[PDB]
Amino acid sequence: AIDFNDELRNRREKLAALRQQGVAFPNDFRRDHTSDQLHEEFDAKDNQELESLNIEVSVAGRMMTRRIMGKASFVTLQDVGGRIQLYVARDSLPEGVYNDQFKKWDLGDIIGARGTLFKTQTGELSIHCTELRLLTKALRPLPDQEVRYRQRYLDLIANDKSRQTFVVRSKILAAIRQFMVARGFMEVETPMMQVIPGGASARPFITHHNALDLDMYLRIAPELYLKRLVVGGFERVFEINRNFRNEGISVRHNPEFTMMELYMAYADYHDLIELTESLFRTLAQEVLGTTKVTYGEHVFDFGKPFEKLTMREAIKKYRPETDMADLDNFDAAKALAESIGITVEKSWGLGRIVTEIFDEVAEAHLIQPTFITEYPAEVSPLARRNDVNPEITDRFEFFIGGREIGNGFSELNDAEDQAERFQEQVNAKAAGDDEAMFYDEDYVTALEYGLPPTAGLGIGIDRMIMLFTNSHTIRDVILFPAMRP
Amino acid sequence: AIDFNDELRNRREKLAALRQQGVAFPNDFRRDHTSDQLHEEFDAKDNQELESLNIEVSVAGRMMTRRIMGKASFVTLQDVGGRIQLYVARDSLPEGVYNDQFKKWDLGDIIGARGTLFKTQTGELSIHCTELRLLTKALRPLPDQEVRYRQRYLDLIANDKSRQTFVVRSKILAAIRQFMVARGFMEVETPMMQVIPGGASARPFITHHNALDLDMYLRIAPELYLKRLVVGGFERVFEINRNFRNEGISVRHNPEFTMMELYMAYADYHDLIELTESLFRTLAQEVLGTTKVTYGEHVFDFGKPFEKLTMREAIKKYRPETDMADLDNFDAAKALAESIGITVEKSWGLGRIVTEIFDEVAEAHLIQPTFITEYPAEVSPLARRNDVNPEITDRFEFFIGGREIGNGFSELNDAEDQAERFQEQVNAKAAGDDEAMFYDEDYVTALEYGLPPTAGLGIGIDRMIMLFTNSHTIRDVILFPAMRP
Ligand SMILES: Nc1ncnc2c1ncn2[C@@H]1O[C@H](COP(=O)(O)OP(=O)(O)CP(=O)(O)O)[C@@H](O)[C@H]1O
Ligand SMILES: Nc1ncnc2c1ncn2[C@@H]1O[C@H](COP(=O)(O)OP(=O)(O)CP(=O)(O)O)[C@@H](O)[C@H]1O
Ligand SMILES: N[C@@H](CCCC[NH3+])C(=O)O
Ligand SMILES: N[C@@H](CCCC[NH3+])C(=O)O
Ligand SMILES: [Mg+2]
Ligand SMILES: [Mg+2]
Ligand SMILES: [Mg+2]
Ligand SMILES: [Mg+2]
Ligand SMILES: [Mg+2]
Ligand SMILES: [Mg+2]
Repeated sequence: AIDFNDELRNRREKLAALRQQGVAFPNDFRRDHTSDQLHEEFDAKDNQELESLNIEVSVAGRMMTRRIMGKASFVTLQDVGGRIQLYVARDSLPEGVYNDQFKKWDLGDIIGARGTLFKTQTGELSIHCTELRLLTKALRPLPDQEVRYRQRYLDLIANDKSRQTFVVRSKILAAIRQFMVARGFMEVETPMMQVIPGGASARPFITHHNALDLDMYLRIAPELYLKRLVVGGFERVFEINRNFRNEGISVRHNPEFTMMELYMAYADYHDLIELTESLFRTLAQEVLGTTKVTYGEHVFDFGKPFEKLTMREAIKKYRPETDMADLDNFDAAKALAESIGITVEKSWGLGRIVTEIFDEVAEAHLIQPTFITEYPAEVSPLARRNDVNPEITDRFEFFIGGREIGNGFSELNDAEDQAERFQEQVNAKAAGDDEAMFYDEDYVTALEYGLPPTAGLGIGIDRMIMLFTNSHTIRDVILFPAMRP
Repeated sequence: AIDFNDELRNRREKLAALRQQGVAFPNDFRRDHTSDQLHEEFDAKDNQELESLNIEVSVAGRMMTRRIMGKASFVTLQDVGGRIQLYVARDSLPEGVYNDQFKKWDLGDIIGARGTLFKTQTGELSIHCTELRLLTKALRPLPDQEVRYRQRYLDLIANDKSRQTFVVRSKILAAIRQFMVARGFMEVETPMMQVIPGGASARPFITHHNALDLDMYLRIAPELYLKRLVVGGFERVFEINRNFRNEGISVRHNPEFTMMELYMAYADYHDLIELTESLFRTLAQEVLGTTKVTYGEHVFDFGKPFEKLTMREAIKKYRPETDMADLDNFDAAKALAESIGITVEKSWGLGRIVTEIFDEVAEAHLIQPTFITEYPAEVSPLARRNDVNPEITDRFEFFIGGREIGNGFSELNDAEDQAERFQEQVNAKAAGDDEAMFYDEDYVTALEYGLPPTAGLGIGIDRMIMLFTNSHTIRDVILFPAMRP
């Protein structure tokens, strides 16, 4: 209770004492090894070996634990690579350091140590310190679950599992780039500020550029710009960056999230299906050591093909009582839709209602890797029409763990059709659809110059990271998730 | 004049004819080679060799040029890797293709070809087509300088030099990551939407999050979040992403630009100076093949140390007539400042005026790689104070080609000092400084838990790319620069 305030008072008083002595906050100590390096290299050597090698190293980190036993102590130092034990002895350090300094320090304090490696009777790798310094005084003692999000640094200091989650996220992004580049893809960068937002359907964030007295939009998707690059000649491009959607927070929704969009000319959605399967198998194998991944109560085998269902087969499979003929009739579909809780807006058509039904009915049950094809043209304004049935498109979305992970399709490279579809989106917007697309004249012009047959894929990176770190809330894979006021 | 509209009419009419025949826009052709691959591998083989090897390949791209000579033609195909010549002959292709299809195509059209490699009497690598298809009909013929920016796809189709500029940008970013990772740095991702913007001084873009009825800011810098990660334990992190500043457009300013911020604990600004020099020498050598880089009328040798000057030495060197004692006196400095065109605001102090003078006086003359040290504390609220003189900080900025490229310093890990400095920024904001920092309580708290001595660096990526692609306007290295309405 009050013992905490005594901790705050004592650390502050110790700091004041540091200031009277000299520079309380130096920046002079330099280390040459991190704990993980020392371990990877010397964990297999016995004390006899280490005695002869007589390796002196320098490390620095946070004092996590400390057991003072008179003239000698044991300290656990935590750094970027993990933890390493220090053997701090009064007679090994310069006169007075052990008693006048070391013993006056506190857990949480950042310290630097230089000394010889050896192993304790316990067999643990440790450093016999010949030099020890206080680099940074911690004014606060070492540390619902929203606290972990409101002060991620504390979450990272305290929980090894949180740290590993984020290190795996980095390993995954690096592996994705290596994977993409090995396939001749080039990473580009398009605008995050757009005069005309597009490439998806969502409520956007609006801002104002003072210099140009112009209203701008945070991008909801880089699609329209990436395909312009394909027209220009960069036939294998990809971008990995944020998208911003003015929607609410959820266990699978952050208003700003990371997405990877890729485009490859002379390919169709089938080529995206193989690329996607190959990417997951690679990430699992390369990052987790195996293709069988445990996620909650399930196990995904990324060494096996994903399941493939059409949107209608998915509705029928997860709501078997459904009279499928209902979906081929607006009045019947509207009724079906509303009967399950969907508020059918007046701008919606058959294809939109069916997609909404699929979302409500099947989405959550797609636990094992699954591709859902045959997305209606009405909800896919930028996708290539199906050769046989124009009302559906060469589009698919894939799901894992009951969540939408990606969205990919054979791109629409028919400028006249693109214009019409943009017009329909504009009519819809005028009819109430506040998420409908804006008409983009320049995009249509780019298409008029000629876009090669192309296939594009969009994968939610945050959601994909959940599946590889066994996280069940997107907030567990985003360092600083959007917090409610 | 009207011949252009005849081109538009003719392509549109040819398309209509395509639609009557079947699917005007197929997505079925697949290639197995890009021009650069064919060249890298077969440019050194003579026709006798290629005759025996009898290599059949498949390519696809834009028809750039075409010379029809009766029953045979020569075509130049442009793809992601460059150009390759095709030898299209009536008797090599299936009956009627050459005459009924090929000859009716137009430049700009996207085509696919399959055939055997060989070399022309000219010695150029070419493909003897056995199959040729029209993949995408171009409805528009092949293509101030703002047009290149308003329709970058045309700029990319037309100019090989623009394409190479962007390919080098990608090569550079990839090399930076490889460089950072080899040094144990981990790439993270912090928020682009912030409730309290900070980490720099600039007018920010403001937006509104509907769900939380909250006003948000596009980030001007990721600094405050990256250092929180250092407190948490990620001692070697970096981020490469956009920053948004609500300022005007210039030859060195885009309202949204790419920046790389890196932080390494147990290091000071000197370590950043070596890292910076090492990074440029590496990029030049690895990406351009040499450390001597030509930029306009100059040559930068990245194999040689950068120049180092204090902010005051730079002012004296580029305005020798200046009585330096003036800079140590507010009234005299204000006068000096105003006499050279600087409007001194009422919230400014000596350190701010001096920095402004440096900007006006020396900045533009720093052509060769130069580090400018001793930035005043007043304009560096997050930098470590100088041990000897508290009024200046362990901060530097480096310039090349007369432009600021980077900004780095020994981080301020003194929470009490950080709070005071934030308070001063708040007073300044209240005194008119619309670019002053916001007070961030949580950031100070993070510091209270303890930030290790650290060094952080911020490099403007767009500006750095200019120096490596001989570009003299930032708009030449950003695929889609901010265009005036
Ligand atoms: N708010 C958000 N937070 C995180 N990822 C998101 C997101 N909104 C969309 N995504 C991701 O972007 C991908 C492509 O965007 P899309 O337009 O398909 O989103 P969506 O609205 O269908 C996702 P959901 O169906 O879960 O609401 C999604 O498959 C998902 O991976
Ligand atoms: N509008 C802009 N466009 C492009 N790069 C920019 C930029 N504003 C700043 N930068 C880059 O970010 C770096 C760090 O930000 P900083 O706060 O130092 O900018 P600044 O305002 O000093 C740049 P200048 O002095 O050219 O106006 C700069 O050194 C520069 O490389
Ligand atoms: N832009 C899409 C992802 C890529 C679609 C394929 N071209 C989205 O945000 O859903
Ligand atoms: N945040 C700084 C760059 C890094 C400064 C070093 N900590 C800027 O925008 O200028
Ligand atoms: Mg959504
Ligand atoms: Mg969805
Ligand atoms: Mg979707
Ligand atoms: Mg500026
Ligand atoms: Mg400046
Ligand atoms: Mg600056």
